[PDB]
Amino acid sequence: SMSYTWTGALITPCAAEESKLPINALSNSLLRHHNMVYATTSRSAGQRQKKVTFDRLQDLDDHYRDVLKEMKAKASTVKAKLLSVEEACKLTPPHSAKSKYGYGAKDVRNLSSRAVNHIHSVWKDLLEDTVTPIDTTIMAKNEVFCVQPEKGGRKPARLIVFPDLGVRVCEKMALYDVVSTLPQVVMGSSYGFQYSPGQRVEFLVNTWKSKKNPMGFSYDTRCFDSTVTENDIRVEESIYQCCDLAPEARQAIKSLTERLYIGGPLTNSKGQNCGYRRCRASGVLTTSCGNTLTCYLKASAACRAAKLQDCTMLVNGDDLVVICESAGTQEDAASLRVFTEAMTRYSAPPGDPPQPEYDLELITSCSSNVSVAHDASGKRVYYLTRDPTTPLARAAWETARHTPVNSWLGNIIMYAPTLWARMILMTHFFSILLAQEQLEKALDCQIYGACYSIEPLDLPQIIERLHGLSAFSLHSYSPGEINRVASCLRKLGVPPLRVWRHRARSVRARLLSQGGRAATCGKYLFNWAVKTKLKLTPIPAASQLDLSGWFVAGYSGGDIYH
Ligand SMILES: CCc1cc(CC[C@]2(C3CCCC3)CC(O)=C(Cc3nc4nc(C)cc(C)n4n3)C(=O)O2)cc(CC)n1
Repeated sequence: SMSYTWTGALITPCAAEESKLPINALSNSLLRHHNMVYATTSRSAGQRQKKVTFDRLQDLDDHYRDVLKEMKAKASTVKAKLLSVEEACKLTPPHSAKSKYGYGAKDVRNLSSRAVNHIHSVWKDLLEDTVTPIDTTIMAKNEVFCVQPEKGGRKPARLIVFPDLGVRVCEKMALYDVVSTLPQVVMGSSYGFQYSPGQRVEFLVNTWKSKKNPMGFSYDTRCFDSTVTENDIRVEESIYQCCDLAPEARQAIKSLTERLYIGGPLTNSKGQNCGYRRCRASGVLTTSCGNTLTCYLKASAACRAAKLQDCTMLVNGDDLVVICESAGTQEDAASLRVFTEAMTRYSAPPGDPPQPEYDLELITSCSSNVSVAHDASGKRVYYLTRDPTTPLARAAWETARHTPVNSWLGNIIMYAPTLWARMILMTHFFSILLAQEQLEKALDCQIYGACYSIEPLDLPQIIERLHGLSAFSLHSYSPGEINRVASCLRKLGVPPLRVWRHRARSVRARLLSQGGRAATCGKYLFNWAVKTKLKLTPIPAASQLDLSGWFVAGYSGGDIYH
């Protein structure tokens, strides 16, 4: 069936959309080639519509059925519970889209009577009606990128499809516990969202080392959400139903599947019918879990079809990497074509075709790779990094323009051991926070799709707890990593190391001069910049720090605030 059908009504904005990075003295000090940075807007929604609209063909074989049986068996060991209306209300982000029924996210978090009474009504109706399609809104994502002259053209806006606020609270009630618990039980060590960046590195390295002649590849499904069929969504539901659930949870999950997850009508911001969806909704609670399970199922079965030798998967939504034993270069290339043939058969045809990699460092998964540096003792050590272009482009935008969720703070947290986050992101943003006297202001950021309020001054103990003390003393980064960063700096017109070190020394001295938590930021975050390194010792606040709840599950599109 077609992933979408369209009426002709436009995907509309409801406010101004800015497409060009503004000229701003603060962002210019970070990167001067502002014309390389752009944001997606509703003006390219039609381009995206064309790309995501296609007919899906799917055939299922024994390998698929076998894997599915195994998955269901593990799922049958899971017990999940309903959230109360209050517990669900409290998971709603403060800036979550307001209801069309006369209330907003503040009213939900405040447990206002209008909000809470409406949520109750929505739930009752889910129980009473398991057929009528639930309305969704479709909007164009506004996201920031750098131009890629080599790829030929710019990225069009992604589309987000989401039901009303009251429905979203109901999804939490029925499914938050399931989507939080089930993926790891079903997929075990292959479920990527259980890992911090350090733990993902450890898994990838240990997995690579476990093969005699390792080969790895990432598999890029073309528009994954669009490839998800009604069968797939019903298969997902059948896995959820393997859990030990309360009778009302079972009914709510069935109703949500029939009326929301399988498909339904699409309404623009102006209330006009834009069309109909028969694929994954990008903005529901089950998007991440659903995609992860389905990607895992198809890939696992495809591994068996291609006769890949000792294949280990790492899956995060639609993002997939496979590490296995090489059978030789020609044999590996052929195997990857069979794997791709099988994925296609299962309705996950490829974007870029997979290519075998024999150096773990060159495998990009979840837009990131393993790299090497040295700690203070000189020990060669592994850490997670990525190409810094998108992080820097977004940091420039977020410097010039106030944004709901910043990405720069999440990037500092996740990529704290990297040379680019330390050299550029920490230096830039602490300089800004100093100037504005906003070091003390908590900021919203995202980790694995979930929103968190984080205090910049707590960054030293967060980083220690997450990455270890070595994060403040890594050095001797790989030539490839250094070169990748230097290329990006030239491309974006970012200042060189000499300038960031001078900036960092000044930021550091100011921080130290202020005392308290500010001084601890100066000492630990910027120790790299000074000639005479201080001895960094364990931060007491770090040993009372529980960050495990940050790396439980993915929630991208799922409207979660922790
Ligand atoms: C693309 C810009 C660039 C960056 C770098 C990395 C420089 C830098 C990073 C910048 C941020 C965090 C650290 C700074 C920096 O000063 C060093 C040098 C260093 N720091 C140490 N610390 C200890 C304990 C022990 C040793 C031997 N070193 N050696 C580094 O390796 O990395 C190197 C180069 C090539 C010179 N170019």
